[PDB]
Amino acid sequence: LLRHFRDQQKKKVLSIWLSRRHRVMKYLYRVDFNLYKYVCQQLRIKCVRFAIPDSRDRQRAISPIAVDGDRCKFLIRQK
RNA sequence: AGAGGCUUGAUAGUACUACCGUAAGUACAUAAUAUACAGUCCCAGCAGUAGCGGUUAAACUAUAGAAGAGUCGAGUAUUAUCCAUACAUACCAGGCGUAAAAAGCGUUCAUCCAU
Repeated sequence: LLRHFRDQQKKKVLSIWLSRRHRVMKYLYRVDFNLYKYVCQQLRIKCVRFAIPDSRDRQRAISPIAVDGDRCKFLIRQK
């Protein structure tokens, strides 16, 4: 997407993968907790636990875009 | 008529707790009618969504118009009020083709649903 900016059709495809990966973490967290922490350290992915339902407020809800905060420093938050 | 207020053009099934065809104010006296008739004639009026009134229609006024043809009755009737009678106030018990009603196409939060 950086080199090609007129390809608006693939913009919708990226969202599908981002949401799909989020659901994977939820399932793996309940079946194996020790393994969930080990995989995050190797890939340097922000580990997040799923123990309570997420609130409806956007100022404190989860954000699948900023999952890889360590690897990406320009897609964390804004005003 | 021991006694008054309504209707007198069509339309309305006119209430239901016992009895549920298992019986007479049954017959004589004791049988009749009002879509007969009178006044005005798009003028005066009545009425209920629909309407009538010009040449005379049971639709307007009038019952010494005949001991009024009817329903109530010591009351009757108009307006007003509510969850306004299945105009279903819609779980029981209405919809989303043409008729009033499905967001331009899609991934996500919460809730609900699933084997």
